[PDB]
Amino acid sequence: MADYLISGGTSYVP
Amino acid sequence: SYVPDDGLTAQQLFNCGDGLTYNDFLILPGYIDFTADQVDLTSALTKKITLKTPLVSSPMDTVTEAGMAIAMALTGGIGFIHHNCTPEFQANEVRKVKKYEQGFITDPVVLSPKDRVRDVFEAKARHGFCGIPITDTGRMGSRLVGIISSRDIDFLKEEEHDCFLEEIMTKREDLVVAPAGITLKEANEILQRSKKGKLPIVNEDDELVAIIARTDLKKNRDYPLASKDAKKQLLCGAAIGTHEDDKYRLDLLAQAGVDVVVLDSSQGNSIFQINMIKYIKDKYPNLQVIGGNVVTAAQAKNLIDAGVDALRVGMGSGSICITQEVLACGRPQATAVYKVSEYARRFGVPVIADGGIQNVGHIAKALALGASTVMMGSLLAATTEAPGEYFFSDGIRLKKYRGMGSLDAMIKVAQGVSGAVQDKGSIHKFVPYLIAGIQHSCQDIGAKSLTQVRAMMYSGELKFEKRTSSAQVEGGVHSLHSYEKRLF
Amino acid sequence: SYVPDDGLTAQQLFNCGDGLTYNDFLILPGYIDFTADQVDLTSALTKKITLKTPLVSSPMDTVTEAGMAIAMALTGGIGFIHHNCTPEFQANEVRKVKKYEQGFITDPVVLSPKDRVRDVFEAKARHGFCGIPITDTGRMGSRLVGIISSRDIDFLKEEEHDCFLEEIMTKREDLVVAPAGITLKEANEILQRSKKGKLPIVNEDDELVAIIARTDLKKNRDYPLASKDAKKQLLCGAAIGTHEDDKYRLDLLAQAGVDVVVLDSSQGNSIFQINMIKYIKDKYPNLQVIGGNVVTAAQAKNLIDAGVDALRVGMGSGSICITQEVLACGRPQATAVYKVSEYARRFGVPVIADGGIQNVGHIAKALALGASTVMMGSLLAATTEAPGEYFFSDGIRLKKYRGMGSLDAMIKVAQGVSGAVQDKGSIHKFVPYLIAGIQHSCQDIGAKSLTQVRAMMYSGELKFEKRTSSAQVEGGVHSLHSYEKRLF
Amino acid sequence: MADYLISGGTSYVP
Ligand SMILES: NC(=O)c1ccc[n+]([C@@H]2O[C@H](COP(=O)([O-])OP(=O)(O)OC[C@H]3O[C@@H](n4cnc5c(N)ncnc54)[C@H](O)[C@@H]3O)[C@@H](O)[C@H]2O)c1
Ligand SMILES: NC(=O)c1ccc[n+]([C@@H]2O[C@H](COP(=O)([O-])OP(=O)(O)OC[C@H]3O[C@@H](n4cnc5c(N)ncnc54)[C@H](O)[C@@H]3O)[C@@H](O)[C@H]2O)c1
Ligand SMILES: Nc1nc2c(ncn2[C@@H]2O[C@H](COP(=O)(O)OP(=O)(O)OP(=O)(O)O)[C@@H](O)[C@H]2O)c(=O)[nH]1
Ligand SMILES: Nc1nc2c(ncn2[C@@H]2O[C@H](COP(=O)(O)OP(=O)(O)OP(=O)(O)O)[C@@H](O)[C@H]2O)c(=O)[nH]1
Ligand SMILES: Nc1ncnc2c1ncn2[C@@H]1O[C@H](COP(=O)(O)OP(=O)(O)OP(=O)(O)O)[C@@H](O)[C@H]1O
Ligand SMILES: Nc1ncnc2c1ncn2[C@@H]1O[C@H](COP(=O)(O)OP(=O)(O)OP(=O)(O)O)[C@@H](O)[C@H]1O
Ligand SMILES: Nc1ncnc2c1ncn2[C@@H]1O[C@H](COP(=O)(O)OP(=O)(O)OP(=O)(O)O)[C@@H](O)[C@H]1O
Ligand SMILES: O=c1[nH]cnc2c1ncn2[C@@H]1O[C@H](COP(=O)(O)O)[C@@H](O)[C@H]1O
Ligand SMILES: O=c1[nH]cnc2c1ncn2[C@@H]1O[C@H](COP(=O)(O)O)[C@@H](O)[C@H]1O
Repeated sequence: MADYLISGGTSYVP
Repeated sequence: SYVPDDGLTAQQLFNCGDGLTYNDFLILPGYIDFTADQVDLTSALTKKITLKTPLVSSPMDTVTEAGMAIAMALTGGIGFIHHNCTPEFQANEVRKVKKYEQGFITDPVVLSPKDRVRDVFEAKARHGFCGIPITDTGRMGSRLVGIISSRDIDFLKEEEHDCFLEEIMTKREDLVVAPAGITLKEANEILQRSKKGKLPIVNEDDELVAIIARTDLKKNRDYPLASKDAKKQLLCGAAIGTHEDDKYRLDLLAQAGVDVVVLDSSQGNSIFQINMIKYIKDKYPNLQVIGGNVVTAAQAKNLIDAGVDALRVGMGSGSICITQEVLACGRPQATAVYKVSEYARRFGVPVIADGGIQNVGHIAKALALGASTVMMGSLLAATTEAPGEYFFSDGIRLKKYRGMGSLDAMIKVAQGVSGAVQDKGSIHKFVPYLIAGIQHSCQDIGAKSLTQVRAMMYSGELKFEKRTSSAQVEGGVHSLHSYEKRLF
Repeated sequence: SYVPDDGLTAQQLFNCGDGLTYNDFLILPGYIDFTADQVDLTSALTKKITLKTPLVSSPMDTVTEAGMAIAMALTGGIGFIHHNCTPEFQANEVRKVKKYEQGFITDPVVLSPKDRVRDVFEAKARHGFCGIPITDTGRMGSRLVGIISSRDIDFLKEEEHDCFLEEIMTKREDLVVAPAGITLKEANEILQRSKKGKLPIVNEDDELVAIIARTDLKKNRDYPLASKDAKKQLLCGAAIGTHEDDKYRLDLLAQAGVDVVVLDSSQGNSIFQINMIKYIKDKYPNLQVIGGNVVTAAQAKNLIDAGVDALRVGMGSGSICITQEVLACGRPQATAVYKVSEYARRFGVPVIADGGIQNVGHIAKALALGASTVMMGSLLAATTEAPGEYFFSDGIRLKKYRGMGSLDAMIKVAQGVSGAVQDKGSIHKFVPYLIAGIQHSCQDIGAKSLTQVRAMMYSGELKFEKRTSSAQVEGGVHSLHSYEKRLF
Repeated sequence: MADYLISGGTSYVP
């Protein structure tokens, strides 16, 4: 869909 | 495995402090294990609605209108319709694109049966076509009477006798009309068994609504990536300003049913735009807004906290901008797409790069840096369905192209320039080359999807490299006497 | 009245011996009592066949073949097809222009209903239409059965499965037909009141002898002056050489039915031309020939009494011609078209002018110096109907252009060059601009017909004036930084 | 027509 579709998975990890 | 560390990852590249542009770095290739067509370049525009292709036009008066809207709608993207006009004008053309019925041709003209034939004589050359339906009162909301054609009114020398159209054409006796809500190929079957070149459609109450043309059904190409909504109308957005009277614009637009709006400005971190997001997000909760323009993470934060759903990144890097030459603001936007999208992925917000694009390489380097979709203004200018019309100059076919802050659009200041760019043809022939450009680029990068090429960039296994000026003179065409550069 | 003698008449202006060309002199105006549409420009091509416009095409391999031949004959002009090809090629293209419009279509292509629909596919690939008749035996001399048109085969995926022509055709009885022994006016009134498109012609015994089309009448009202003969086809011409094997080229054109033929040469006054005209006038007495090139009256004499029916003048004076530079022969064009015409009107022989025409004003000056029609080489090339195809170079779209005397068209010498010239669009929107310019020039001169302007020239009424070099660089565009000229 | 259509009328007058 959409929120997955930028990067996917855990997706930030500072 | 081993994977030697030759290259620069993105947080190593864009922390050296230099302002990098698109033709200043490039992407190292990697392992490929799939063929060219089967990479699916599905990208997002906002927090809810997604696209098949990551292209999207820019909202200027000179690039995007209803034709550009329908075209980029059906070829995968969206277009945004400018606000350089009256509100009812923009509402009228967003209503023109929003229905469109995919090839069932829209806005027919109509005559009364009392009407004469010099009017259809002038309207044949005013518009171009010949087949016109007729109702009782000569308007769309009336019971059907019949149809005319140039096979009906050609060779009659009685045109000044106040001709009455009941005594001319075929009313109901040879008439065939399909039942309403009929599909493309089934109605096409009705035409091709009917041996008749024009087909009205009526409801249960005999009201003409829509209409076809026969010659279009010889090349009714299906567009499999068409980007149309839950009620199967095309995704199509618009853009409105920030000055207070645009409330009367956007409520008319929401009456017309616009689903994404863009709040364009030179730089978007105003109280005006933040208060207008606060004005929108309590009145139209299903409507989704595009904020902009932002180049830094600070004005990215100060918009996304308000409730905006996607950022439009990049000021001062237009093809027709002079706001770095005048307002001394902006930043080189290949740094801006990274340092805004790095903040924008924290909150689940897609970002939209605009300007600086003049080839299909730059859109690949843009959306590999974290951009979800790419707004193009000059590269999609000088096409067939761009507004305005062609004029030859120096022997080169071109049509004019002009910026919103350029005072040929508007004491005030100038933030743009007016000019012209040579032609490109219609974009049904042009943007599949752009899709193939993304497709071969993400081929050699080594990712099966744009979502995972951004996932490869933020992870670190996708690695960039700096490029110097004496390497940029070497990257293009060099050491030839005369070259001819044909992209497709 | 008084009418002061301000100016120089033609016989005063061309016996000075100066090598005057078109853009070296110009025409003084006179009295006006009419409009631009009111003047006709029906001119003569040969001693017997006349044209509605004086604009004929050139016989080169890069300006005219059947495409510009039909497209210019539809305008009112005429087309010659170059002899730089195999004779069967020039034969089937001169049939193709002699086709594509008939009235009473004698012996069309027709089939028997036993064959399949896959065959009419390559028949349309060989003819370009699908409005085909069907007879019982198969050939034209057979009993009428039915017809099918372009509107029947839009739903067959099967190429030969259930594709027998018997079960898909309109019956014989519900075909609007007309008996034989009919002329064409009540035939096309039956056709236009049928609203059915085609009209078979039969005898009392249902034997199909002819067929009528409707696109003929579409072209009739779309092209109201289009130079058609007694059998109502487009008149056409063809180029031949002058060697001995060209006798086999000419009779192939003669069975094809060409109406005029031009003797292409670098220098007309040969034994070869007068011998082949003597070879023609006993074999084809109704066929009329064009003989050239001539530039002086002394070689006009021994062509007119040989039997040449119109003269094709001008050597050394083309856009791609260099024979003044290599062979050092010829003369300037305007003093040629004055003196050859002034000799030729003694014997009632029309005269057509070649070369040097760059714009509309050269056509008006050529027609004012006694020429009957005007032949244009580079001004007509690089159009939509020119043969070859477009190609880019530095972004200006253009088309290659190349003469016979250029060695690329062939130890021989070169009398021409091969080059290129930019596009001027299709001619259906271009040569009406030339007709409008000619008739505006005849308006400013003061003659409501080209017969009248040539009578005013030879009578001494229409008088000219010499123009110097500084005066002719004053005539165009000057004294400004930049400009673009749009003509039509 | 062409015998008339070139000049018309007198047509030479030496
Ligand atoms: N690279 C880019 O993306 C870029 C850069 C410059 C300009 N532009 C385009 O050119 C246009 C000009 O930008 P603009 O925002 O300055 O023009 P504008 O008409 O939208 O606003 C004019 C300026 O007045 C102020 N403003 C905003 N709302 C106001 C309000 N209610 N009352 C008083 N002042 C208000 C702002 O400073 C604004 O810049 C824009 O439409 C923009 O799309 C684009
Ligand atoms: N401004 C002009 O109109 C112009 C000027 C120069 C050349 N051209 C073009 O150049 C083309 C070819 O040049 P060309 O006219 O010299 O070709 P051509 O057909 O006349 O033959 C070339 C030479 O053969 C000679 N010739 C004629 N009949 C012959 C025969 N039976 N046997 C042997 N030789 C014979 C001719 O005298 C000529 O010198 C021409 O088709 C013409 O269109 C045009
Ligand atoms: N089927 C057919 N009919 C024609 C064509 N051209 C003209 N007609 C019509 O046939 C009629 C007979 O022609 P004429 O009256 O003898 O001569 P004309 O009217 O000067 O010829 P046009 O200018 O072509 O109309 C014309 O009035 C035309 O209306 C044609 O090409 N095909
Ligand atoms: N249909 C048809 N046209 C012919 C024939 N012979 C010559 N023509 C000429 O070729 C021209 C082109 O034919 P068109 O009628 O335009 O072909 P189309 O567009 O498919 O339309 P229809 O054939 O009438 O269905 C006609 O106008 C005729 O003047 C023939 O046998 N059949
Ligand atoms: N009622 C109509 N309303 C609007 N446009 C029409 C209409 N009918 C035809 N057209 C437009 O004109 C284009 C060409 O369609 P079409 O050629 O079949 O019409 P036509 O009546 O047959 O005119 P013509 O006789 O010139 O062919 C269509 O793609 C369509 O855009
Ligand atoms: N729904 C229809 N209902 C009634 N008559 C029709 C219908 N469709 C076609 N026709 C009739 O048959 C004729 C054929 O229509 P057609 O579309 O072929 O003509 P056109 O619009 O002028 O375009 P063209 O002449 O180029 O074919 C019409 O004049 C009309 O009389
Ligand atoms: N004299 C005629 N009388 C009755 N019906 C005819 C006649 N001529 C053609 N038709 C019928 O009308 C149908 C359509 O033929 P038509 O002449 O209209 O094709 P067309 O419109 O010229 O093709 P296109 O649109 O490519 O120009 C035919 O299949 C045939 O059944
Ligand atoms: O008038 C202007 N002044 C400065 N930038 C503009 C103006 N009008 C449009 N732009 C920007 O230029 C972009 C067009 O991209 P480009 O023309 O391909 O460089 C738009 O998306 C806007 O962000
Ligand atoms: O190859 C050639 N060498 C010299 N003259 C030519 C040649 N081919 C055609 N011509 C002449 O040049 C005319 C066209 O010249 P233009 O109208 O000035 O382009 C033709 O009608 C011919 O008479």
